[PDB]
Amino acid sequence: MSSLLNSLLPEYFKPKTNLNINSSRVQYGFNARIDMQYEDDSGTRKGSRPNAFMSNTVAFIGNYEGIIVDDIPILDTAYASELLYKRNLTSLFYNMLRLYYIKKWGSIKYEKDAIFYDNGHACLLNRQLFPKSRDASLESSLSLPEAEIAMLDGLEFPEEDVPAITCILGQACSEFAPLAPFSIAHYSPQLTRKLFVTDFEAAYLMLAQTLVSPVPRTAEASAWFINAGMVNMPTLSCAYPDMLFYHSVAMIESCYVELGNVARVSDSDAINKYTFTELSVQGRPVMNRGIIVDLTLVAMRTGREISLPYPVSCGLTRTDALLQGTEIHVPVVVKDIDMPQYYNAIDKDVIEGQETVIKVKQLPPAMYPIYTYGINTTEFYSDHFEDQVQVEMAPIDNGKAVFNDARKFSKFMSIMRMMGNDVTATDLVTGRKVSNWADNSSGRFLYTDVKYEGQTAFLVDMDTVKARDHCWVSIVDPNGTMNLSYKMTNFRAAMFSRNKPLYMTGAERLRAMDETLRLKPFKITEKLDFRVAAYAIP
Amino acid sequence: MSSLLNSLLPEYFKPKTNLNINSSRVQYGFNARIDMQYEDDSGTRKGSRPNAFMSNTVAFIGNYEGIIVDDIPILDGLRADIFDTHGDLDMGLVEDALSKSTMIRRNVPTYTAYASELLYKRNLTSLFYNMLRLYYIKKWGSIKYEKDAIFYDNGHACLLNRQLFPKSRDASLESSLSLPEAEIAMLDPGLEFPEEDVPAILWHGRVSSRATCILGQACSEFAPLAPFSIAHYSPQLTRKLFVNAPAGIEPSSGRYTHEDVKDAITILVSANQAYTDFEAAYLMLAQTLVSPVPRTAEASAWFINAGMVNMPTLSCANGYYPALTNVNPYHRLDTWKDTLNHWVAYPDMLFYHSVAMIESCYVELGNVARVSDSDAINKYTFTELSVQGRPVMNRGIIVDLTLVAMRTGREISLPYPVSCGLTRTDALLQGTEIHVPVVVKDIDMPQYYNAIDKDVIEGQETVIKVKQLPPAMYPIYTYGINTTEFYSDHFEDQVQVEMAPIDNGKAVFNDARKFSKFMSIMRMMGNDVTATDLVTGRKVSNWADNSSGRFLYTDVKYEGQTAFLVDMDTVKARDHCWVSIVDPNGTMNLSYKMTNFRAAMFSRNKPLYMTGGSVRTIATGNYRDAAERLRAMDETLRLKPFKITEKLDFRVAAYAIP
Repeated sequence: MSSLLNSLLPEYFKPKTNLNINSSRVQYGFNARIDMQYEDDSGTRKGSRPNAFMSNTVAFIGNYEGIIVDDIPILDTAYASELLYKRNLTSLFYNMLRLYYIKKWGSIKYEKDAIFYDNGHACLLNRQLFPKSRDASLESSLSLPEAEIAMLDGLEFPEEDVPAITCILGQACSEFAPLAPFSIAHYSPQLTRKLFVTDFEAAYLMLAQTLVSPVPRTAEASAWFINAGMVNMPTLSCAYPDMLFYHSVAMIESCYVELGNVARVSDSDAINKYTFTELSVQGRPVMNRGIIVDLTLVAMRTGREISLPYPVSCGLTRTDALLQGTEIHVPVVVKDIDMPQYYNAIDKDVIEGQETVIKVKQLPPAMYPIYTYGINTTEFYSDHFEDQVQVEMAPIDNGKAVFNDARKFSKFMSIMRMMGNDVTATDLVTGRKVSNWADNSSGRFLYTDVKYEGQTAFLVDMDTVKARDHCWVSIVDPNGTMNLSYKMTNFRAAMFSRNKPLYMTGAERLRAMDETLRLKPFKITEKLDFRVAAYAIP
Repeated sequence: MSSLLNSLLPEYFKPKTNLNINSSRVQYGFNARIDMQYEDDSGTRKGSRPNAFMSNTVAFIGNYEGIIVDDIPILDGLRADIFDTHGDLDMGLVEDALSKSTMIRRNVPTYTAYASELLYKRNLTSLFYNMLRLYYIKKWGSIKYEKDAIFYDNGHACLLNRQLFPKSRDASLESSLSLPEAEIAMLDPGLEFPEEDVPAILWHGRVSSRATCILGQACSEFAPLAPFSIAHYSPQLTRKLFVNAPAGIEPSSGRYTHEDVKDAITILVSANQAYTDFEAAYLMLAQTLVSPVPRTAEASAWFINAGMVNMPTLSCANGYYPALTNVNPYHRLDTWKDTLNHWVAYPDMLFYHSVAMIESCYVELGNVARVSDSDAINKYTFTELSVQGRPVMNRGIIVDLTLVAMRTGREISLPYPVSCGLTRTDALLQGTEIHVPVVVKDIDMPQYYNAIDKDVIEGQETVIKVKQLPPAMYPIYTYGINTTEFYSDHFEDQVQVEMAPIDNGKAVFNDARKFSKFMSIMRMMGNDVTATDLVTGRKVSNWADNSSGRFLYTDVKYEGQTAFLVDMDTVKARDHCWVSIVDPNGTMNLSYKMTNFRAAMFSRNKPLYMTGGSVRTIATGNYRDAAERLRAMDETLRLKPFKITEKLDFRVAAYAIP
């Protein structure tokens, strides 16, 4: 559905036809201009950040598995009556589209002993997260066999379990058995053995989910991509190409941003992680799985009613790591000796080179809003164009300021980050050090960087406030009530690949509203807690 | 359907009966008067071509291959009593009808049991199709096909008949086929149980000595030597054919003329009551009679791989049940005999109906190939939304009739949703590169064409890579009835190229639309312009055709960014009856006007004239008013007298009327 996914892109950005991708990693963002204005009891200070780059990172690596399931027929004598109620060519077009992009971008290298995430304290290699893998190019990954394409001559009885519609059709129907973990070369079962000689729209949306996978914002956000997500491919029965990259990035961003909020919803409300899809959908699908889950999250993001002609339930299901009451064991590598102080590690004493495991209870946000920046602003992300943040500074006793409240602590470290001051605080309950400079790519502070669900009080170190990036606005000693008023203008999209700039080249409405799928949006209603999110009907 | 194919012909076109075709190539078109004008700051330069010939070359060659498929039964012909209110064979009235007939009493119970299967075997389209091809093979039998002949030539690239059609020996159309005869046995009325998988037909009186030879050859394999359009490959329809004729079948004569095939068809349709079957066969042949010679060298991608013809299996069970066919048949539409009556009167009119259909299709497939897949009505799903019936499979005539509906902009209605004939949209739906062979003439070829080699000596066999399919025909019969801005087939048109004196003749066209109109109108004025793309570095020439004399944007042979540098001091006068651009300064304004239209046809570089009587628009009413009249003049020989009258001379006699 082109017109749907085309709407998600920002109004200022209009991409060109061709895009020569020559790597397994692409940064995308914008170069904005920030005009900050500071006021406190000491006096006033005015500055301006001339060029600030806010970006996510997306890759072509994601462990997926295919299952053949029975879905609804797309309707767009004895034998005909049995066959017409199972007609679906979506699975055939899906494989034909994957073969197109394997040949086009068939020079992408996957190295086994490469980095996946790297902050400075911890590190994840591609040996971990993807065992049973070797070093191979994308063209060298698959060695597809060929199914028998026979000619249908007068034959009176249709042979059962064979559809009726050379090298491309032969390989499209065959089994996919990859060596390197690639997004568009994932394991798929055999469609058919023989093949005698709106369905495309389903396959187009189904590939937009799979094509690219997010590189995690922090080390804790690797918990999403441990367990292999299942791709529901329908059973095969019948009786501007490069623009897909931008539509795919737009879709997976919208899903992984909104799951950041759904994860924080308490399991004692009307709309919760279990019963959010069922309340949203207003059709009759086979099961609330695949695309229905993803398009529900896009509706919640944009805040508009999305509509498909047929209630199709085919594609990747992401909400698997979310729907289980168990802490997830992310395997990590120790780079600095002081790692156990920051991350919730099993072994409290470690050495540089040791392979340990960290515990993740609540799933943090995997991506920050970039394309969907300021279309609807929540208090959690605080992705405003114009905003006036007001916070009251705690009394500095010796060289330490106690922040008992949770909301005030979030606003304080959010200001000091925009000014460009690397502040480090100690959580009193756990006894672990939090830092506002957690993510370098996106220049903002989320409350999930604390890495402790529940209630606590923070002891901020005001003496050891380092000066990483200093504009004229930037001050070290706050006094009384802190007011910061910033304005964002002059947005321009920029893409980076392999640490260099990647440039773009080239009569009556018979309603019939009974069978059609409709997805209703939910609006976030902020409340006093700030740690908990809550949904309501608009 | 004679009616819908008749409306496609232009208003000025007044056709006659006979057309004496004596070659395998015809240039149909029209003569128009073009009043061109070139306005500039210096002054205006007027021109006028009184006879401007816009033509589309059409040949009698084209690779096709027949396959026998299963299609719906056509129920028009059977008596109206056995049918129910809804319109399906109510079995129970069939048993009643067979009982009250002149049938053998011991056969009634065994024949009634078989009726459930055999009565739904009614499709004679395959037989009529082959018998129509035999008519035209014997009529236009003297046309020749040479092996080492020029299929296409534009000066730069040449394409021979050896390249497209291998396994091809040079021979005349008459000497191409050597048809073996199938057995025509006589049906014994006292047969115990009907033999299914063997069709039995009806006949009026005695099967003549020549009718045996025609039916024998019609139900046989076509194995041609030369690749002719009306003598393409067809499988064996049947091995044996029963004929329920009480008067015995005479043995095969061996020889027959084209007039004897018309005699065979008229008896077969009348006896079997199969007029809707003939209408299907008429539309099938209309597609696959003539194929278009490609407009450009790179427009040969349509005719590389052989397009499959869908011939429905020969199945008829009228011979076993003579009682069920009578003088009161069941028919859906009242105008169900119009297609046969038109063919019997004017056989040669099919040539004009054929070119009208292929010109309508290949024009629309031109501007269908230039739409992105990400759209509602696109390459794959343009047939499904248009069709409002229940055909078995969207192929054959359904795909060709829906393209005609888009061209004319009207609603086409058929009585039965039959899916038989040629399927054209084959190379389009594949959506891959096609490798057309070419023999080079000049040495500077691969700058213009997207060739595989960059340096090629003259007389070398190379390959051109065609990605997007260019239009194979230009609209001529459908000129300015449903106009689009791509073809730009207007009566009046103008273009404004804006230049300043500071620029020394050099103009850059940022817009793609007005670049197309400038290059096209300059060719009417007889000027050889050669533009060069600034981004890529390729070259395009407006002189890329010798038939229509227009420039379509698909002649660039590349989709990219638009920056065409045209140097206006290298413009060369090529043709006669031309306006001169000696040295332009300031803003240029080109314009033309087409005023009158006269139908013209060419063959062997000579005028081909239409002869015979004046063709009329035959209606159902025009014959049945003479049936209403009946010639009701009582057939009584009333002789009236003449009174002799005497005058001055008296030697000579003079008779008066009263």
